[PDB]
Amino acid sequence: MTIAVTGSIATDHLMRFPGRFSEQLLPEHLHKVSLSFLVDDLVMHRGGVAGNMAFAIGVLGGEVALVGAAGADFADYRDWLKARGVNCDHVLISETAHTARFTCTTDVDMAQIASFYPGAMSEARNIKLADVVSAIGKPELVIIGANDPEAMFLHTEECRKLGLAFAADPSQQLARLSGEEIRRLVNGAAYLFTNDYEWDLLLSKTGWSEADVMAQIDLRVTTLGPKGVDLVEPDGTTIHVGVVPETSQTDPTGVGDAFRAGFLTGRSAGLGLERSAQLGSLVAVLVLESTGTQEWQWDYEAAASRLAGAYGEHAAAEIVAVL
Amino acid sequence: MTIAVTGSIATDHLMRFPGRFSEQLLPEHLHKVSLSFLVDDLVMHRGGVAGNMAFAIGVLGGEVALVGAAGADFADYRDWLKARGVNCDHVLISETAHTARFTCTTDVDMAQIASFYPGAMSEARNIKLADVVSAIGKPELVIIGANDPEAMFLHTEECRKLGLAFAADPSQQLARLSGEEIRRLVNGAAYLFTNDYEWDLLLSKTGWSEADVMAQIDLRVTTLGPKGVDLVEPDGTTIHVGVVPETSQTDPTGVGDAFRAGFLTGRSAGLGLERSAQLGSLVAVLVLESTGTQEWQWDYEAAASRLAGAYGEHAAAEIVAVL
Ligand SMILES: Nc1ncnc2c1ncn2[C@@H]1O[C@H](COP(=O)(O)OP(=O)(O)OP(O)(O)=S)[C@@H](O)[C@H]1O
Ligand SMILES: Nc1ncnc2c1ncn2[C@@H]1O[C@H](COP(=O)(O)OP(=O)(O)OP(O)(O)=S)[C@@H](O)[C@H]1O
Ligand code: NA
Ligand code: NA
Repeated sequence: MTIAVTGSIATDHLMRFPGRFSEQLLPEHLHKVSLSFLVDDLVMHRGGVAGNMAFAIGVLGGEVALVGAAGADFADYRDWLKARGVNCDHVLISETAHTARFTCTTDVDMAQIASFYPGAMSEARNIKLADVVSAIGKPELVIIGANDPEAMFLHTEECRKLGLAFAADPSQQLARLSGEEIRRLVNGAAYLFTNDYEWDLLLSKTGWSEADVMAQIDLRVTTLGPKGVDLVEPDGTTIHVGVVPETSQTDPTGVGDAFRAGFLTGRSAGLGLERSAQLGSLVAVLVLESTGTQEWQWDYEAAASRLAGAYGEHAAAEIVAVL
Repeated sequence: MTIAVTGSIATDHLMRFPGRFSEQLLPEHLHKVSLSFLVDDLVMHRGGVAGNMAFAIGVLGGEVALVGAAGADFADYRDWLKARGVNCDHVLISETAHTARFTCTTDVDMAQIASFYPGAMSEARNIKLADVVSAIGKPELVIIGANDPEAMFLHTEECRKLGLAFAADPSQQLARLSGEEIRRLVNGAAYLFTNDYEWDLLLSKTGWSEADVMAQIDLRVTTLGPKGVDLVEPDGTTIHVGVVPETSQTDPTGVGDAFRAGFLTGRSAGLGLERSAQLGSLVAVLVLESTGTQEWQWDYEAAASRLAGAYGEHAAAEIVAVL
């Protein structure tokens, strides 16, 4: 039943400046700035695409192993994930580098100053999926999430060699990879996940037609924001599922990851394509409506009720029957 | 024998950008910047003036209690200090705020973008020194380090009420406090510590003469950078001690704190003024020569040797006799 989730593990450190950055950005000092901002809030969110996906699968009660690279400062995050049933045995802990980190300071005018530190993520290229197989047997599915790029290639190649089904889930790496690199991530995938902007980017960079892609994969999953999700099979069957209506948009971060987790959890639990997309749509809206990416709650009763509103009582009952 | 060290507890998170900030600071977007820097190094240093001083006193084998406010993220820092003999029982742990943090990103041209987050430091005003006294009896000395400003006043006032000797150690808060506020921190001090710029600032903001200050305190300690330290008593005795010559200046951060720790450790161990200043000068140079503020080692043999080079074998023997 085990899904192995590969990809980035990171935290976001968000700081608020009550002033305006522009007050310190006069031309006299742009050649060598020395900016200092007294900030009045610091929020830390657990993230990375693999952390987000593993967290969600765990919360939903799926069998899941997180496979990525982090630093010694990962310990409290490990305990957090382990509390939700995530197997973290195969998280590579760097001896020298800290866990990847996004830091962002935002002022009162919503100007931002941001950095990204890859840290230990770069060591994901040293993880061998064979070591996972030795400990837990062959995963039912390996998710190839956004990561150290070399690690994405090596993991995908190892999946093919070892006969492991994989999901191509390159998300924000599509912009950075060459057309050939993207083809190499997609050939033979059990699933391809993207949003609709990324789907178009994929076709233009690779030079593939849609038919060429569908000759390579078992299922295309293309998210459409508020317009739902398209699922396309290589036989020409298409399924479209609408969203669960939201009651707020407190933070859109992590929504794609959440969709994927819910969908794949549904598939692993034996649900059909429509029902799995419905489940993914619920998890996605819970993440949309909450701060950060792993700060949402899972309430069986509220899930059943909300699913029934969006998709009818019959569909809701079919879905919660497996949770 | 117990020194209670009040003041800031913080960490420094330092990130390196291999590029130039100026490349993203064209006039077209200064009104609402969205800067993004891919950084390639992150170094975290344990600090705060009270943390630095307590660490040093502990390493030297003194009896010391750290009294300041931090967040739940203080745990690994607690264990670090406890390993060196620091009593952390009276560190107030915030339920909502993180430990104070300085974050700084530096580019290849040594331009910097920095923030300071006070966090839990602001809750130091809720610490009661009476609670320390109840647990450990009256400290021999309470250091009033740079801190939440209200906490500095409240701690000093509590010392007078409770009959506890205190060291006025306002350092970088002198620039921010009013002349009256500074007088209120200094009246009745057993010790006043500053550097020489701060000594002049103190006299000009307060309107005191040197004689007026010396009528208020038992000892003035004024550090002079590479020119050593002056110690002045209210009877008109003055002692000047030169530095221990350095072999590098890898990082000047934390040097004042280190001097204070070594000096006060010497005083608590029964050393005279000259010898205590000699000990403080050694600890100061060890911190000057090391990255960060608590990343230096303590080697009894190398200390004796280095002290003898600077001050002669007799003085070196008198000093290490108490370590
Ligand atoms: N406004 C919305 N209301 C309800 N559901 C939504 C909304 N936006 C997105 N979703 C659900 O979230 C899924 C993924 O959203 P997308 O916006 O296509 O993902 P994405 O671009 O990868 O988002 P990020 O970058 O992870 S926030 C959709 O297929 C929907 O099921
Ligand atoms: N270049 C040096 N060589 C040897 N010892 C030094 C040197 N600079 C400082 N010291 C010692 O460090 C003590 C304190 O240094 P100062 O520079 O006066 O302190 P400060 O201005 O509080 O420094 P910071 O801000 O804590 S780095 C001096 O009294 C010396 O004993
Ligand atoms: Na969110
Ligand atoms: Na230093």
